[PDB]
Amino acid sequence: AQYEDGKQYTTLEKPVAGAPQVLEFFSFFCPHCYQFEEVLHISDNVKKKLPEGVKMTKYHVNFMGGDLGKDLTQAWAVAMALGVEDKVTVPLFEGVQKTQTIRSASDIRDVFINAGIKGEEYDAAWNSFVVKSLVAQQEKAAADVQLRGVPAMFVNGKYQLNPQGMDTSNMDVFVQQYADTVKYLSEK
Repeated sequence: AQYEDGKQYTTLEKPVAGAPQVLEFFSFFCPHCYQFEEVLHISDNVKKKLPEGVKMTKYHVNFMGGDLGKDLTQAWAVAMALGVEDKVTVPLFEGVQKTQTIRSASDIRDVFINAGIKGEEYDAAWNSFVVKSLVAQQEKAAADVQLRGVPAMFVNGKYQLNPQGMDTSNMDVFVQQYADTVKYLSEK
């Protein structure tokens, strides 16, 4: 067929109960994740084709970057709690990988301050139990899909996107296939 198990996607041998409809994992340390987000715009292209009533969820992972990696997961939790993902995603990627001016938790915070989040607001979120639970949620989700690497995307806790079973020639053809595959899986 056009879409095939083992090709554009694979099927989790152990399906995840109550999973987000579309779940992306990434790290601000991850070079391919930088490409996915800042050059290929995978998240955006997926969301543009999702059925109505399908929300997209994105989680950070700890296993890259040691202490700063975990700081970044906690800062991503702050971004989710405050609803400012679309204000900090680009400067966090660029700060870690382009300028490499993000080397500590304080450097992460600076990104939020520069983007207009009050220090007061950031600090209260950072130290909140709501953010600790969002960190725990992200770690939980990774365990649930038995995550081994990033970037990664899962649909309805059942299917895993398989970009290596897609075409790599045209970035754009690749992005279109990826986005079309997510849409197909969402309706499956």
